[PDB]
Amino acid sequence: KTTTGLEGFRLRYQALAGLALSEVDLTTPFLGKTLKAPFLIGAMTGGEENGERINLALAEAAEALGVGMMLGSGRILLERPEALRSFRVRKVAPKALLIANLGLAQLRRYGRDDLLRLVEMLEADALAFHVNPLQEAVQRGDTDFRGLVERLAELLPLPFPVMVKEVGHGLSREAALALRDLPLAAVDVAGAGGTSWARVELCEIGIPTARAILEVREVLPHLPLVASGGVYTGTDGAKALALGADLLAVARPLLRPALEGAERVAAWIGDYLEELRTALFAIGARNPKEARGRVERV
Amino acid sequence: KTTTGLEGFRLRYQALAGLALSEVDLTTPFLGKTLKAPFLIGAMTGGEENGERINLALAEAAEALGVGMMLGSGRILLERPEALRSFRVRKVAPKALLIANLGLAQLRRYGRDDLLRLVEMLEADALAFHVNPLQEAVQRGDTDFRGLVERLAELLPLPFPVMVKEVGHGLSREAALALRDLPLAAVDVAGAGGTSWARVELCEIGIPTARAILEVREVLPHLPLVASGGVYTGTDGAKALALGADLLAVARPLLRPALEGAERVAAWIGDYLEELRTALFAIGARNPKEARGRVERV
Amino acid sequence: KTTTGLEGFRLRYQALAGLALSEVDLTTPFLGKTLKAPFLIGAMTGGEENGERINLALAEAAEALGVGMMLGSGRILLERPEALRSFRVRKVAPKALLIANLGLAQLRRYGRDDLLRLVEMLEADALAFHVNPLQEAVQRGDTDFRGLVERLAELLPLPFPVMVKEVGHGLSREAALALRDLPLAAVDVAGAGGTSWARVELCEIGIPTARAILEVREVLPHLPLVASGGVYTGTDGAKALALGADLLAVARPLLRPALEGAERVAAWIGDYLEELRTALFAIGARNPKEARGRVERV
Amino acid sequence: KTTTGLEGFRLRYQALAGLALSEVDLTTPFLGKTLKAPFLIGAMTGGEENGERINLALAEAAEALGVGMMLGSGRILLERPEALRSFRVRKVAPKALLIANLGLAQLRRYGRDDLLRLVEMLEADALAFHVNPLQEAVQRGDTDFRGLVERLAELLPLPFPVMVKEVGHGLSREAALALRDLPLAAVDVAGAGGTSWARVELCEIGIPTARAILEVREVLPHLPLVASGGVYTGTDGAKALALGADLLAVARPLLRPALEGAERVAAWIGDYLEELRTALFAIGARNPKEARGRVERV
Ligand SMILES: Cc1cc2nc3c(=O)[nH]c(=O)nc-3n(C[C@H](O)[C@H](O)[C@H](O)COP(=O)(O)O)c2cc1C
Ligand SMILES: Cc1cc2nc3c(=O)[nH]c(=O)nc-3n(C[C@H](O)[C@H](O)[C@H](O)COP(=O)(O)O)c2cc1C
Ligand SMILES: Cc1cc2nc3c(=O)[nH]c(=O)nc-3n(C[C@H](O)[C@H](O)[C@H](O)COP(=O)(O)O)c2cc1C
Ligand SMILES: Cc1cc2nc3c(=O)[nH]c(=O)nc-3n(C[C@H](O)[C@H](O)[C@H](O)COP(=O)(O)O)c2cc1C
Repeated sequence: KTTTGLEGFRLRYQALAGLALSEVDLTTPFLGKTLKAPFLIGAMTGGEENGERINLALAEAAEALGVGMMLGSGRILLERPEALRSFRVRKVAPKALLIANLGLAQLRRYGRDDLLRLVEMLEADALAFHVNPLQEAVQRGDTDFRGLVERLAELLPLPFPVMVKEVGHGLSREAALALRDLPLAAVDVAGAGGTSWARVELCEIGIPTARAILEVREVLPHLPLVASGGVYTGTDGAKALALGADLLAVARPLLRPALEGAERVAAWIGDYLEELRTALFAIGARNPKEARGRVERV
Repeated sequence: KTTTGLEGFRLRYQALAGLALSEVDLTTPFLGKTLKAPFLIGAMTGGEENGERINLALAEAAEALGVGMMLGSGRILLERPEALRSFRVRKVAPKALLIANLGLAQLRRYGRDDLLRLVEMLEADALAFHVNPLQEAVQRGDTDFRGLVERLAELLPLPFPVMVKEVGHGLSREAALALRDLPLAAVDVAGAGGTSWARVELCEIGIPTARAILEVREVLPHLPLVASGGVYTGTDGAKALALGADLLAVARPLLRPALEGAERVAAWIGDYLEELRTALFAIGARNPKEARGRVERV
Repeated sequence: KTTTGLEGFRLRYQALAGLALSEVDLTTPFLGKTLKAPFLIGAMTGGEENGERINLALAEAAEALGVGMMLGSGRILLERPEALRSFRVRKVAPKALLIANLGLAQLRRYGRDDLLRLVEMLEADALAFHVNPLQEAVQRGDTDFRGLVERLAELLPLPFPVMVKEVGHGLSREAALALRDLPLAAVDVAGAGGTSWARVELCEIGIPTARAILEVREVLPHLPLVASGGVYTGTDGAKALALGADLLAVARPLLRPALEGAERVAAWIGDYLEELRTALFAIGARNPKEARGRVERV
Repeated sequence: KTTTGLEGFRLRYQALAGLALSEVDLTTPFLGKTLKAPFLIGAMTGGEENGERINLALAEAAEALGVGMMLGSGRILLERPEALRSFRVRKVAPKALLIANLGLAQLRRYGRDDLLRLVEMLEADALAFHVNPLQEAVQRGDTDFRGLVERLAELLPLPFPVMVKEVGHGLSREAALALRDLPLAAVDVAGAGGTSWARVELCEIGIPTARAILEVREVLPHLPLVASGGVYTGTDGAKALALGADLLAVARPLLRPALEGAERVAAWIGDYLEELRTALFAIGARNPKEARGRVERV
C-alpha cells in the first residue's frame, strides 16, 4: 500500500543531449574496490537449507558482473562457528566487494575483536550494521536500542570501512543527523516501497525510499549513499541516482534467480544495468554521478 | 465516502531514535483518575435487550486494562429510574474512570439537581454532554439548540469534571470558540470518518476527525482532547495524538467483542494499545504527549 | 466525465451554532414575486406528446410548493399560435412565478412586440433568454451569435424582468463581463456537471457549475444568481448558495416525477428543500443568504 | 501509462463570445505553401507491402483537404533508388505540402548533395530530420548522437525549409535550447502520450506532449510549432494550440483509414477538423492563432 515514491518523479528525457550510448561509464569505486556498476546485491538470510546454495549463486554472479555483494547477518557466525561454510563465498568470488552484515543492536553483546573476527572469517572488505527498531519491535524481539550510536562512535575507527542501513522501513533525516559525526564509509537508506525484512497492521509505518534518499542526502551531502527498497528497475535506479543516491541495491527480486543458478542472477542484474545504462543515456548523463538532478516532480 | 483524514498523514518513523520499547509509558491521568493508557471506551446505547450485557463486558474490560469508559445517554435513567440496573456497572468496575452521558439539549428540561442525581446514581466520575444538531435534525427529533451553551455556562461549575462531545459528525473551530470560556475538563472531537450515531443523503456533512483535531487544538491549546470517530487502529491513534489529541476513544468496533464477553473486549483494546505502543516507539516518542508533531502530510 | 465541481467542497458543519431547525427561513423574493424557497423548476421542452402533460404537473407542483417555474422555449409559440395550450399553465398555477423562455439568437428574427406578445400569451412574469453557441454549433443549427448582446442592450428596458442563461455548458467570467452593463434582473449560470440540452466527443467543453458560480459572482456581485446544472441534492444546493448563488434550479431529474403527476414532482422538490433546510441548519445559516461562505475546499 | 497531459487542461468555453461558426478560418500558411487547416499527416513507414498503398491514400486525402503530409524516412531511398515508386506520391497529390523525412543521425553518412537529391526525387517541399536517441538506444541500433546538431548547423542554410522532430518521446526545453541558433523553419515536438515509433520497460521515459509544447514554446517563442503525439481529437488539437502550438500532426490513428482508401482517411481528418472548428468557435477564437491562452489548468 506504500510505494517508494519514485513513481512521483519523471526522468528528464533529452533527445538532443548529443551522447553516444557507448559513452556512458558505470564504473564506480566504492568501499575500497572499484565496481563495474553502482550496484550491490542486497543482504539476505532466508533459510539454512538453501542458505549456502543462494549465497554462491549471488557471489559468483557478482564476480562476473563486477558488482558488490552484501552478506546476510553474520550473527549466527559468532555463536555457531560451523555455519562458516554457509557464508564462505570467496571460493567462487575471489575479487568481488563483499560487505559483512550485523545488527547494530549487537554492539551491546559484541566488542571490537568480535567484529574483526567476523569480517576476517568471511574475508569481507567492509561491515554494514543494520538498525531496525520497528522490525524487532513488531517481532517482540530485542527492542532496546539505547546508546547504540554512541557505542558505534566509540568503536568506529575500525580497520575496514563501515556503513549503516535500515531494512525496508527507511532512514529519516533526523536519523541521518544521529549519524552525522560518525566516520562512516557509506549509508544504505533502505526505505519503504519494496519489501520489509519485517513483513517477510503496523507495516504502513516507514519512510518511502524516494523520501529517504532526499532527506538523508540533505543531511549527509558528501557521504556515499545506497538507494535500496523496491528500486527494482534500471529506470527506478536512475531516478534514485538523480534524487541523490550513488549506488543501488536490490535484494528480494534476486531470490528467484538465485535459486536457479548464477546464470539467472547474472542475467537479472544484466537487464537491470543495461536498462540503467539506457536511462542515463536518455537523460544526458555520461555516468551515475551526472544523473543528479535530471529528474522532476509530477 | 468520507474518511477521518488520518490517511493523509504519515507517522515519522525514527530508526535511530535510540529508545527501548520498554521505555514507552502510556500512563495518562484524565478527569481525576490515572489511566494506564490514553484510551476510553466510547459511549454506546444500542438495545434494551443486550444493554446491561454489553455495559458489563466493557466495564469489566476497562477495569482490567486500566482504561476509561463512557456510558450511553442516561436520559432514560432520569425518567425511568428502573433502567438503573442496566447501567449500574461499578459491581464489575469498582475503580475504573466512568463518564456519565447526556445530551446537551437536555439542559432545557433538566437542572442542577437532576445532573447531580444522574452521576450519583451511576456512581460516575464525570459527565459528558453530547451535542448533535445534525443527527437530531435528520431524525426530525428535537432540533432546538438555542441557548444551550449559555445554559451550560450558568451551571458549569459543578461538583465533578464536565466535558462536551459530538457523535461522529465532528466539532469545528468555531464550535471550539463557542466553548472557549467554559470551565470544561475536556472535549471529545468525535469527527466524521468512522460511524455516525445518526447513520446507525445528508450524511456527507460533518468534519473529518483529523480535521476536527487540528481545528479544536488550535482554539483550545491547553484543554485535554479526545480523538474519536473511526480512530480504529493503534497507528491511527498515534496519528491522532501527533495531530494534537491527548486521549483516544473507540465505540462501534467494540460492539462485536462486547457481545462475546469481557475477554474479547479486553483483547481488542489490548491489540490496539500494544499497536499504539509500537507506533510511539517507532516514532521516537516515550509517551502519548511526546507524539505531538511527529507526523507529516502526504 | 465532467462534474459540477461541488464535490470538491465541504459544507462547514456547525455542531454548536445554536439554531433551532424551525428558525431557518427559505422565503426568498425573486423577479417580482415572493417564493417560499429559492428554487426554480428548470426550463424543459421535450416532446409534443407529453408536452402539455408535463408542464401541468410541474406548474401545479410549483403552485403548491411556492416555487418558481421556467417554461421551455416559446419559440414555436411565435410561429405556431396553436401550440398555445401546450404551455398555457396558469389554469393550474394562477399565482406561481412563471418565466418565459427564448433563445437569445432569436433577437435577430424577433422584435419588441413579439417579446411582449410571448410573455403576455403565456401570462408569464419574466423572460429568460438562453444562449448556447456550443449546442447550436454541434447541432449544425444556427451558429451566428454576433451582436446578440448589443441587440438585447438596445431592447433591454422591457415591461418585465429579464434574465440570461446557458443550457448546461456554463457561463464564464468573461461571459459575465459581456453582460455587466445590461439591466438584467438575474442570471442563470447553467453549468456543466449535470445534463446538457445539447447531449440530450466535444461535450467535454464547458464550465463546471461550481466554477461558473464563482466566476460569475466575482463579476456580478450584486445581481441575483441562479445555480443550475447537476445541482441535484439539497446538500449540493447549499454548497451552490455558499459559493455565491441565490437560487437553485433543477431540470432533468424532474422529468421522471412529472410523468407521474404533480404529487410526485411535489414530493421530489419537497425532499430537496427539506434536505436543503437541514444543510443550512447544520451550517449555522438561518436562511439562503447566510449560507454564503460557509463552505471550504478539499 | 503516460498521457499527453492535455487532460489536465480545460478549454475556456465562451457562451457570449459573439462569433458565428462561419467566421472561424483555419487557413494557415506553413513551410512555403498555404494550408486549408493547421494539420499535417504524421510521418509513417510501416511495411513494404502496403507501403505504396498507404502513402497514396494519405497523399490523395491530403490533396483533397488542403492539408500537409510528412513522408516516412527516405533512408532506404538513398541506398535503394528502386523503392522510389513506393514514395512517389505527386501523381495523386500534385499541389499538397510534402515534407521529406530522414533521421538526424544520418548526417554522418550523408552530405548536402544527398539531401538535395532526396527531396528532389520525392518532389518534396521541405525536409524534416527526426532525432530519437531513446528509440535507437532501446533497439540497440545506432546510438552515436554526437555532433549531429553542429553537423546540421554547418549545412542548415539549405535550398528548402528544414525542421526537426522527435518520434513520440518528446523534445525538452534544453532540447529546444540546442536548436535555438539554427535557422530552422519549424519544430515538431512529438511527445509522449500517443504512440512511440519505438514501442511499435523503459518506455515510461519521455516528455508528455502538453509538457513539451509548453517547454519548447518558452525557448522558441517565434518559431512555428507542430504538436503531435496522441493529439487525436479536434478538442485536443485546440488545447495544443492554446498551449502554444501552431500546427497539429496525427500519425498512428490514420493507419486504419489509410488501408481503406483515401475516402476513409479524408473522412477521419474531416471529423477532426470540423471538431477543431467547433472548439475554436466555443473558445471565442476566430482562427488557430487566437486559440493561444484560452485554456486553464485542472
Ligand atoms: C529474506 C530477506 C532476508 C534479509 N536478511 C537481511 C539480513 O540478514 N541483514 C540485513 O541487514 N538486511 C536483510 N534484509 C533486508 C534487505 O537487505 C534490505 O532491507 C532491502 O531493502 C529489502 O530488499 P529490497 O528492497 O530489494 O527488496 C533481508 C530481506 C529479506 C527479504
Ligand atoms: C449504537 C451507538 C450508540 C451510541 N450512543 C451514544 C450515546 O448514548 N451517547 C453519546 O454521546 N454518543 C453515542 N454514540 C456516539 C459515539 O460515542 C461516538 O460518536 C463515536 O465517535 C462513534 O463511534 P466511533 O467513531 O468508534 O465509531 C453512539 C454510537 C453508536 C454507534
Ligand atoms: C429535455 C430538456 C429540454 C430543455 N429545454 C430547454 C428549453 O426550452 N430552454 C432552455 O433555456 N433550456 C432548456 N434546457 C436546459 C435546462 O433548462 C438547463 O440547461 C439545465 O441546466 C439542464 O438541467 P439541469 O442541470 O438539472 O439538469 C432543457 C434541458 C433538457 C434536458
Ligand atoms: C508505424 C509508424 C512508423 C513511423 N515512421 C516514422 C518515420 O519514418 N519517420 C519519423 O520521423 N517518424 C515516424 N514515426 C513517428 C511519427 O511520425 C510521430 O512520432 C508521431 O508522434 C507518432 O504518431 P502520433 O502520436 O499520432 O501517434 C512513425 C510512427 C509509427 C507509429
